[PDB]
Amino acid sequence: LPALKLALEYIVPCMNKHGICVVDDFLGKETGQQIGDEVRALHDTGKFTDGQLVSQKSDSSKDIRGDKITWIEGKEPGCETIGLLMSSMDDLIRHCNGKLGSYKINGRTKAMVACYPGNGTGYVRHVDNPNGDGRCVTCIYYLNKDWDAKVSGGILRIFPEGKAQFADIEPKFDRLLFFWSDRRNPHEVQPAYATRYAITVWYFDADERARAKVKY
Ligand SMILES: O=C(O)CNC(=O)c1ncc2c(I)cccc2c1O
Ligand SMILES: [Fe+2]
Repeated sequence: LPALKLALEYIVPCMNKHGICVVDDFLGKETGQQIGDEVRALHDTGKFTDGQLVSQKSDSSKDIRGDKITWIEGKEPGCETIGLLMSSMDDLIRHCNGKLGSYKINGRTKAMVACYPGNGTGYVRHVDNPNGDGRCVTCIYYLNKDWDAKVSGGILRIFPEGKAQFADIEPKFDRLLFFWSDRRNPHEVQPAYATRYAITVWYFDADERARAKVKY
């Protein structure tokens, strides 16, 4: 339970060895459900974008859109538990600093709340930071209660380094995931056939971000 124990006994060794780390039952049912209620309220009050344009070849009404997003700072009214999650992620990273590779984390992005609408859209294979923009660690929190991939799809498939086999991660309720943001972890989201929510924050390495400024 103690953030420092989780960090030192699991996250750090797992990340340095696999570059990926999954933590289940991170905040508990109560808090996880509260975060779910907050994200759902954001959706129901129209705070999300309409979704990534998947197919344009169509004509306005025929357009297909995918993942919808909304940026959350964490202090907005109705988003405080999301803020609590962010602070909890920050706490783990703080306890890991100086131990995640040779990176020195000194900041992060706001939270990106994503919603795959369940219309069969996913996210194409990609690398979060392929050009050295400063991001070294991707942190994702999932909040989909009773998610069954064999039925609803939406698996996050990561292809670690240049190894043959890949890793499938179900977007399970109260699951926390960390992985290196660079080319070591290309990944994709398989088609989702039910509403799928995730909250992502990216952590910056001090040196990479300092020189990224000279790239604009
Ligand atoms: O949701 C997951 O399990 C994994 N998603 C992603 O990798 C992922 N990566 C980058 C993203 C961007 I630049 C913008 C919207 C959504 C998004 C994503 O959803
Ligand atoms: Fe990604």
